[PDB]
Order: sequence, then C-alpha cells, then structure tokens
Amino acid sequence: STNPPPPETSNPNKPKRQTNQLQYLLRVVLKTLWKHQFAWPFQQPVDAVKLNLPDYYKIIKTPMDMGTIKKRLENNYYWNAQECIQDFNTMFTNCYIYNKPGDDIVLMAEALEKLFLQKINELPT
Ligand SMILES: COc1cc(C(=O)N2CCC(N3CCN(C)CC3)CC2)ccc1Nc1ncc2c(n1)N(C)c1ccccc1C(=O)N2C
Repeated sequence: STNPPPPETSNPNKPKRQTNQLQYLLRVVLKTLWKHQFAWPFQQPVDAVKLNLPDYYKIIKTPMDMGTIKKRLENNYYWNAQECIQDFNTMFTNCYIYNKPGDDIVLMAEALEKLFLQKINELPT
C-alpha cells in the first residue's frame, strides 16, 4: 500500500505574505488547537498504510492536516487568512466525509472545530 505525497508546504512560485491575521492564525489559533488533548490525529497527514485504510485516498482527494498547515504558516506560504481557514475547514470536512456520525474520531473533530470557530470569531480585523 502507498500514501500519496503530502500536500506542499512551500512553493517558490507562490507569492508569500504575513498579515496580522495570518500571524494570529499561527500564534493563537493553530497553537490552541495543537495543544488540545484531541489534536493528535490531526497533527500529521493520514497514514492510510499504517492505519489500514486502503480506501482513504480513493475517497479523500483533497487531504489536509494541521502539520501541513503549521508548516505553511511558518513558511509564509499563504497570501491571506482565508486560504488558511479553508485548509482547516478541509481537514475537518475530510474527517466527516470518511467517517460516520458518533465515531470517536468525528467527536474529536467536532470538539476541535468548535474551538477553531471560537478562536477565529475574534480574528483581528
Ligand atoms: C499519531 O498518529 C496516530 C496514532 C494513533 C495511535 O495508535 N495512538 C496510540 C494510542 C493512543 N490512544 C490510547 C488510548 N487513549 C484512550 C487515547 C489515545 C492514540 C495514539 C492512532 C491514530 C493516529 N493518527 C490518526 N491520524 C488521522 C486520523 C486518525 N488517526 N484516526 C483516529 C482515524 C482512524 C480511522 C479512520 C480515520 C481516521 C482519521 O480520520 N484521522 C484524521
């Protein structure tokens, strides 16, 4: 079995920026989720080989995870906050697509997403 290459975290052709909102996304939003007790499944790409999920990447064609997001933020990969917020949303969405209501992993995602929403509610404007 094989995992796909992970999402890129640097791109020499992609314009870079660090806005005050992107700084907040790294230093407040990502940091807060990363330290949460339920962060661990989301700190790296889904390893479909080690988790024995042979259909994961048949179903999920836009993978995302907080390890990737963290590196993107550290590299100033994003131009704007919305790109980063979209990556968080993709990560959560993938979990809900692949898994089922009431699954432990879904409950964990929901708790993290609630915290995510609380923190981005106060993005500096
Ligand atoms: C750090 O990477 C992982 C480690 C482990 C793992 O074996 N352990 C050791 C045991 C440990 N538990 C010990 C018992 N304790 C009560 C809770 C903690 C948790 C960590 C398990 C999963 C890991 N990564 C992981 N990535 C993405 C997933 C996913 N899993 N889960 C939960 C999924 C499982 C099935 C299908 C999909 C997923 C999934 O969507 N994601 C995001």
